[PDB]
Amino acid sequence: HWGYGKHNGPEHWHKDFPIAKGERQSPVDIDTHTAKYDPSLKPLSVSYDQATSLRILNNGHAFNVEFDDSQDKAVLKGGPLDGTYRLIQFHFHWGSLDGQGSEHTVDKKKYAAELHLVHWNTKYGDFGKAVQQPDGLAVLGIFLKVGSAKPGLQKVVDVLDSIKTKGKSADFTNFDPRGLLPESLDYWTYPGSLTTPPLLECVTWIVLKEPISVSSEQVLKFRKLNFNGEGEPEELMVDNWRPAQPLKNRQIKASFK
Ligand SMILES: CC1(C)OB(c2ccc(NS(N)(=O)=O)cc2)OC1(C)C
Ligand SMILES: [Zn+2]
Repeated sequence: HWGYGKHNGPEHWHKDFPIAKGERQSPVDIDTHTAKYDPSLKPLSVSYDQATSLRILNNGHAFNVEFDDSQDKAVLKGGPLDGTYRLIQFHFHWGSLDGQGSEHTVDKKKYAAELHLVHWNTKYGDFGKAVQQPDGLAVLGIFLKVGSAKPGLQKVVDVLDSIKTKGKSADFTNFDPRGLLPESLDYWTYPGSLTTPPLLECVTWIVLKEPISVSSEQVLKFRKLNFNGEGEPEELMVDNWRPAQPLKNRQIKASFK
């Protein structure tokens, strides 16, 4: 199956997922000088006060902190979005070294990692129906740089030892995602897709300009995870990021300056 290795990596995905060479694929490089301020954008609203996490899972590609989305809690709206989008899960993409790891890039700069908070448009009933629509999903992307530790990320870092291999999961309740947000909500936005197979083009990307800082120790533990399942040759879970894709006919809008 698909992965990030030499024989099943990003350059191979198009064979089983033709949309990989589509017209609105993600991620993309964000040319800050070409991005245009858009006054038509309404204030971005991130309301995670009632967010209820359920568990954390190593799916062999990354680890997902899943949330209970059966009720109107943890919602993203405003900005380029029409209606309400509900948080369903978040995960990260990171590198084998601090100099790489992010999927989106800023003026070609690669950050150490990137956090993806996934939300589905509530007008579609559920996530399954949402991914069949051009505006079914909204992913809030946040860059991670190595420096000071991010207090709010430690609970995630400490449970990773219990889900080292593919298929393992652990209870992960009462985690507050607000502890992973930077100060400013300044962002860039554009229409894109999932960055992992099936690469569906149903995503409105909202990428924050301000990255959060995490310690070398915290990201080092991310790199201790495995892509493989238990009892299999160990393949460290690193560099699970897709490189920048062609922008084609899309414009990146800025919410600031
Ligand atoms: C509800 C789940 C867990 O959510 B998802 C999913 C899959 C891939 C995904 N990648 S990304 N890098 O674009 O954020 C983001 C979300 O599909 C399902 C497996 C249906
Ligand atoms: Zn992602």
